[PDB]
Amino acid sequence: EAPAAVVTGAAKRIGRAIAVKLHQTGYRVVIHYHNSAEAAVSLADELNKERSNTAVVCQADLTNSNVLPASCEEIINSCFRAFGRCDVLVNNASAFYPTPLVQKTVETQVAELIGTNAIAPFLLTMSFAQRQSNLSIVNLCDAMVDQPCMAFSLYNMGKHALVGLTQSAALELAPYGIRVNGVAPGVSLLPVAMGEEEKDKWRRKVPLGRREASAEQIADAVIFLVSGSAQYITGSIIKVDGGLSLVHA
Amino acid sequence: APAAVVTGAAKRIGRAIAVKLHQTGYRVVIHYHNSAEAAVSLADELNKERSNTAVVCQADLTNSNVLPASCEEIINSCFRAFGRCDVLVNNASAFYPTPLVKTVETQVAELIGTNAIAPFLLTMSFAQRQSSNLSIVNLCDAMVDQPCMAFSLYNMGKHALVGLTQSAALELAPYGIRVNGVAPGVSLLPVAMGEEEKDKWRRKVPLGRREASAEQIADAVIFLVSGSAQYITGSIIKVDGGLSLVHA
Amino acid sequence: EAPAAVVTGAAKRIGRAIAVKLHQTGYRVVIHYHNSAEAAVSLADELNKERSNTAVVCQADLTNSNVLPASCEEIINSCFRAFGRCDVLVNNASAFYPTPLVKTVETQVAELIGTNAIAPFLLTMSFAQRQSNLSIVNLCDAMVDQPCMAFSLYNMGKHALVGLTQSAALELAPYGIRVNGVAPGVSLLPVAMGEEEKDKWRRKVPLGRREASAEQIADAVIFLVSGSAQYITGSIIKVDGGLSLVHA
Amino acid sequence: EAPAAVVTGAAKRIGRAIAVKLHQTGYRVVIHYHNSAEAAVSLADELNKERSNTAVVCQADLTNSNVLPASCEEIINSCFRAFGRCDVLVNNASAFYPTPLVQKTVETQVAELIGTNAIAPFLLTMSFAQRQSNLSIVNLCDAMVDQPCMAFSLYNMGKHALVGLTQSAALELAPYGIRVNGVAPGVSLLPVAMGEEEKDKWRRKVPLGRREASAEQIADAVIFLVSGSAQYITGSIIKVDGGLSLVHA
Ligand SMILES: NC(=O)c1ccc[n+]([C@@H]2O[C@H](COP(=O)([O-])OP(=O)(O)OC[C@H]3O[C@@H](n4cnc5c(N)ncnc54)[C@H](OP(=O)(O)O)[C@@H]3O)[C@@H](O)[C@H]2O)c1
Ligand SMILES: NC(=O)c1ccc[n+]([C@@H]2O[C@H](COP(=O)([O-])OP(=O)(O)OC[C@H]3O[C@@H](n4cnc5c(N)ncnc54)[C@H](OP(=O)(O)O)[C@@H]3O)[C@@H](O)[C@H]2O)c1
Ligand SMILES: NC(=O)c1ccc[n+]([C@@H]2O[C@H](COP(=O)([O-])OP(=O)(O)OC[C@H]3O[C@@H](n4cnc5c(N)ncnc54)[C@H](OP(=O)(O)O)[C@@H]3O)[C@@H](O)[C@H]2O)c1
Ligand SMILES: NC(=O)c1ccc[n+]([C@@H]2O[C@H](COP(=O)([O-])OP(=O)(O)OC[C@H]3O[C@@H](n4cnc5c(N)ncnc54)[C@H](OP(=O)(O)O)[C@@H]3O)[C@@H](O)[C@H]2O)c1
Ligand SMILES: CC1(C)N=C(N)N=C(N)N1c1ccc(Cl)c(Cl)c1
Ligand SMILES: CC1(C)N=C(N)N=C(N)N1c1ccc(Cl)c(Cl)c1
Ligand SMILES: CC1(C)N=C(N)N=C(N)N1c1ccc(Cl)c(Cl)c1
Ligand SMILES: CC1(C)N=C(N)N=C(N)N1c1ccc(Cl)c(Cl)c1
Repeated sequence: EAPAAVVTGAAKRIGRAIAVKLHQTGYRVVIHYHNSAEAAVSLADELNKERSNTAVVCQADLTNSNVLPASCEEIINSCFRAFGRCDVLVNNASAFYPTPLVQKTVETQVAELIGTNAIAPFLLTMSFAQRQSNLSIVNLCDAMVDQPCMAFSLYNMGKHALVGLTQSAALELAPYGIRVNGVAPGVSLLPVAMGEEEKDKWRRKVPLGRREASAEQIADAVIFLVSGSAQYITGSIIKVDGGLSLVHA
Repeated sequence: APAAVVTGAAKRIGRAIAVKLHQTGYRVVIHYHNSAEAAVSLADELNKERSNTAVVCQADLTNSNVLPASCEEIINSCFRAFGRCDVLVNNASAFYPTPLVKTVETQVAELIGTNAIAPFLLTMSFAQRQSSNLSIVNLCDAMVDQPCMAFSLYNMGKHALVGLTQSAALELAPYGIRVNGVAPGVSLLPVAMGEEEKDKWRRKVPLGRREASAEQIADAVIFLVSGSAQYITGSIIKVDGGLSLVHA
Repeated sequence: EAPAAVVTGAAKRIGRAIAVKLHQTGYRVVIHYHNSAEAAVSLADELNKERSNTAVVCQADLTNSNVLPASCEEIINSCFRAFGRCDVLVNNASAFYPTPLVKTVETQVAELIGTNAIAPFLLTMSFAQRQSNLSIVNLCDAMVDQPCMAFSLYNMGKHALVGLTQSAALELAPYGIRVNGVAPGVSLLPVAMGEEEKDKWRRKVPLGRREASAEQIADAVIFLVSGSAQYITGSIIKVDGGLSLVHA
Repeated sequence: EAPAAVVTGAAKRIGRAIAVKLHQTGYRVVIHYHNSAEAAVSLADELNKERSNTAVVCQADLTNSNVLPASCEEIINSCFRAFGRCDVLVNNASAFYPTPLVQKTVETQVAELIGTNAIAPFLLTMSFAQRQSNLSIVNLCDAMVDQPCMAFSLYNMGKHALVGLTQSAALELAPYGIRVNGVAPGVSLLPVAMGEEEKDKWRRKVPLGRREASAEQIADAVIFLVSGSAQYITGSIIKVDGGLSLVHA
């Protein structure tokens, strides 16, 4: 009787915070992960301790390939196998690294950056829709998509395609009662790899508070979009960026 | 308890907004221009729920030499009644055609004054008077880039209000004041509009083929003023059932 | 006969460059000015010496007031009086100064919203009413969505001018009048800016770390009025050397 | 001393008009094609009759695959081999067909729609920049990207990704003096098969003239962007759509 959600890349960081807050709201969750098996299992353990049989894990690589459609079908199928329904998909998983235009193969970079950020969402969307009373999809977009980081072409291309998907799917799935929306963080949890001085450089650019968003702040916007308070919203992308996208060079 | 000002609050969307903030625990100032009876009826409904948590304030928001003083008075009414003003919702709006091919300058004063200049002056007054969670929410329009034909001045006004939203979000962020917008598509249709005409619009909406309840607009407002939106500023949330996505 | 154009604010800087390039393309021009009488007359003399009877001046304050509609009518009528026709309108004149949220404010509203938005609207109404390759070009701002802090009213004006561009393109398309915009980023820097502050801006521009020349801005105007843009309406061409793509 | 340009999908329609107008402007051209060899050769022969040794053809499938990077390198290399320089790249080739979310494999659809519309442009852009004065790239985008055709999600995703490329590449290449811009048609040349009654349905929606753009009208915008008159323009997309994108439902 409790609705169920799939969250991709949910073992750590923003996707973990989304899975936790959906579970706190009443959802049963599928915690998708690729490499972070220990974190995924530990989160499912923590959730199930709170309410038994309310969390499962599902491992998959969301790089594009000729098997990606089956992997995405398997993710959605894992939700139906565990819970008998699938009410919400959150497309959160994402690869991010530089792809300079001027001096892994480039075809691997294309498969990873465009696959994870764009093609996997599209196939997860297809599978979600095909397998189908408050259904909705939330794509994690990027508030800085029109002011991109230099040398991040392929990532930027994938995030723009994800906006395209959010709009196209919102239009096509509306007659089935499925809403499709986005949440677009600016700087939220910074990369684990990034040094302290660079982290502080980013934090100082943010108008509202000179700090990054917490993962929970991003999750809060996802919660709103899946809620009954958003039943007329589809095709919308909510920036959660403390004003960063409004700041000129 | 926090306190909110809602302009144009006597009817329709603004009334739904004031009702929902009140339900969330806000004390409210119900601003009205011509709708005194309706404003007082709403304040009566609210104060019967919790005594002395709603007051009314009359003002014309047409631009003129006295609009700054009227806008300062609206904000002051909140501080006098409640001792604080945490939320401003700029909801009041005039809407009618202004074909390119009332004098045109009265049309300017009404369309650009209610939809843009009054919000600007209320924003300045709200900011100047300042655990708190301060925010402004501007009622925008989801169809701003696919405008209704012969509605130039209305559309100009709504574009100006997007500019205010962004400029104010940036300038007031250091003060902890967030500024955001909600952009309805087809919501409560204009009383005048004929029945067949309304139904024409409803059929174009992807989500359900009907207009948004005022309550659906209010729900987005309530989110943006909430602690669940504390990192959000300069954002405009469309609440249009997908209508802006639909090509000609 | 040669076609004729009106350029507002055409005495100096970008508006002069536009008028010169339209003249070089074969147009007869009305050089609108407000305060810059010596500059306007000097430019008109230069153009008339190149080709007799092809430039006149027209003085007008474009601040909003109850007489602005008549002033806008008069500018358009000056072109028909001098040249028998008016093919192109370029809305270039603009006021720009800070209006912090924390002259009277109503004067600031009349000047910044008047010159940047209402006078373009009324000139557009007058141009259309008085009516082949007819078009209007509005000088917009590439940084509208990433505004300078404390410039709310200027940003509101330039957003309203985007609305006008789109609403007018839609409404005037059946009359064969095209309406487009050109959006500079950093072009001619303000005369009063010191070199150190000018270099701060230059260093932000990806394409050559320099501001646009006035001629570069005029080239885009010339394209949009030309027969090579005969299907373009409602479009705003950024001419900003990539500045709008640069994150904080 | 004449500059040279590559135009992809140049044998017919818009790409053909672009190649013709570039040639008229004084450019030597590489006419890329995939299936339309007779038309490509016929255009090259016409152009060479106008001025000898000013046009060559280059065949390539721009579907994404292991070999697509080498193909795109070869297209750029063809221009340097023929003409000793490559000044202008126009990414015009595009696949277009529906990909409904609800009921070719779907991964073939991904490789064709996302490869032609986005990945090939990226790889061509990489190859163009690596091999390097008025250097510029022009991407043929779509004015209706934010009000998409129902059941065209992958096409829409590909065209949004191309906007991202246009912006990301403008920023990254601006230090090399390479400008990157787009031209976004609305309704231009209608599909060959389409009945007049359906073509008329589209034409009647366009505010400016109730007609589609000619190919030559699209080409005139490309010619402006590559010209000395656009030397400060980069990262810009010029809609050429007769007001169609301003029309509400
Ligand atoms: N953090 C920010 O400031 C920020 C800013 C803008 C946008 N966003 C967007 O918000 C979302 C959450 O951001 P985040 O920083 O939490 O993300 P993240 O830590 O960089 O990545 C989220 C997860 O994506 C999964 N992932 C990566 N490559 C994968 C592949 N080939 N197959 C399957 N899964 C893969 C990883 O799972 P495993 O660990 O299980 O391998 C990873 O933990 C992302 O879509 C991001 O682009 C975030
Ligand atoms: N309804 C929709 O479908 C829709 C669609 C798009 C955008 N919106 C936006 O959403 C907001 C609410 O829409 P709505 O349909 O509820 O609005 P509405 O009924 O047209 O008007 C709201 C109130 O604004 C006040 N107002 C009008 N002119 C005024 C003036 N000169 N001075 C002071 N107040 C004045 C009136 O209050 P009094 O009655 O007291 O005179 C009016 O009741 C507006 O900003 C509108 O532009 C609504
Ligand atoms: N320069 C840039 O970098 C840049 C950047 C973004 C946008 N723009 C836009 O491009 C356009 C040209 O810019 P610019 O720097 O050449 O402009 P500008 O020098 O600041 O102003 C152009 C003219 O506007 C006229 N003007 C000012 N107030 C007026 C009033 N109350 N009534 C009538 N005319 C008035 C003045 O004419 P008189 O001298 O005759 O009084 C002035 O010469 C403007 O629309 C501007 O906003 C420019
Ligand atoms: N026509 C319009 O109304 C319109 C509207 C919006 C946007 N646009 C954009 O404008 C551009 C030109 O439009 P158009 O109507 O002239 O295009 P089109 O005729 O549909 O296609 C252009 C050419 O693309 C090449 N192409 C298709 N699949 C390919 C593949 N797998 N590998 C290599 N090349 C391939 C084909 O070349 P071969 O014939 O040699 O196989 C075809 O002749 C396109 O980017 C299009 O998306 C056009
Ligand atoms: C965290 C990281 C890498 N994860 C993904 N998948 N996508 C991003 N956009 N990320 C990012 C990248 C750069 C910055 Cl400065 C910040 Cl705050 C975050
Ligand atoms: C409600 C009305 C008139 N009131 C204002 N102030 N602003 C609008 N945009 N309005 C509107 C106008 C047209 C339509 Cl079709 C619909 Cl649903 C609503
Ligand atoms: C030149 C100036 C003032 N003139 C007007 N009317 N409008 C602008 N936008 N202008 C501007 C303002 C700031 C900068 Cl940094 C730069 Cl380069 C230019
Ligand atoms: C010509 C076609 C198919 N070719 C490509 N590559 N891309 C498009 N956008 N095309 C299109 C599609 C639909 C319409 Cl209505 C019109 Cl005018 C044109």
